[PDB]
Amino acid sequence: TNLVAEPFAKLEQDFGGSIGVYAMDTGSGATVSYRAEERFPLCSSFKGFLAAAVLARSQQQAGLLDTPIRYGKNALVPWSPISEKYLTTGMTVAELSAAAVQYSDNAAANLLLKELGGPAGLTAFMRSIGDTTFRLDRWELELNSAIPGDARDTSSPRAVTESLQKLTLGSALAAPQRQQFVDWLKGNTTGNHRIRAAVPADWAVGDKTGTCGVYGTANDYAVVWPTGRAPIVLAVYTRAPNKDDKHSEAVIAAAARLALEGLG
Ligand SMILES: *C(=O)/C=C/N[C@@H](C(=O)O)[C@](C)(C(=O)OCC(N)=O)[SH](O)O
Repeated sequence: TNLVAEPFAKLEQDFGGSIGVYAMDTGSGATVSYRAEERFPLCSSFKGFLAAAVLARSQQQAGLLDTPIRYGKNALVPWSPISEKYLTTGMTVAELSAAAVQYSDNAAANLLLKELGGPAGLTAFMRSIGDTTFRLDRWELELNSAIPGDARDTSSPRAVTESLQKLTLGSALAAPQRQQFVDWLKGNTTGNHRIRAAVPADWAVGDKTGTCGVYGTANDYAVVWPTGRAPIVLAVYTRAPNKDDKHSEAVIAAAARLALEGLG
């Protein structure tokens, strides 16, 4: 029997779907795991890893992050609030990366994907840091279909957490790039009702959300700095069997609370 898992099972049953959780205390090595190795759609949460891949490239290409990109209207797609705002201005690669992470800006994400060689290029980056689970197959907006049983554009909560740890706390990026990634995540604006709602108010959090919406599919991953202690890395993903099943932010927050409670 798995007593630790029981509250998660009750939560997903009330939600009407499946919840996947993995949390790591980087100080002690303690973990909390629930469906941690099952695949869930990434949805917009891929944009955090996208920004990390761009940062990695920026290490070998002088001034890449500072480079202005003068895109046109043809680059814009729905939910591109920052890209639309700066259309008449242009944006640097750093500004596009921050917009993709902090506002889930779609045009910015597609522009950066282009720079990396598309979804296959981002997947190759993830393989290069040892993530064999992550796959991105499509661009915005198509990658958000979240069809049950479709492995396209998916990862697992465990692989997401492991990769997030390597990029934000480990050595996958050079230190100034690691710090930029953390700072972008810390400035996210879309996650106030997810992992952030589960964390004591005095603890710093960097996160990236995803919300396919269809098939009850939404998620969040985060690095959490409890004031005195080593950081925690965690991922919470959901899905449900029917197209019109609603996602729930409250369920993601509740799962995150259980994960923090269950950690040593
Ligand atoms: C990331 O989680 C974004 C999810 N939904 C976005 C998107 O697809 O980028 C939209 C809000 C959306 O409508 O979902 C896609 C769709 N075809 O329905 S758009 O408006 O940016």
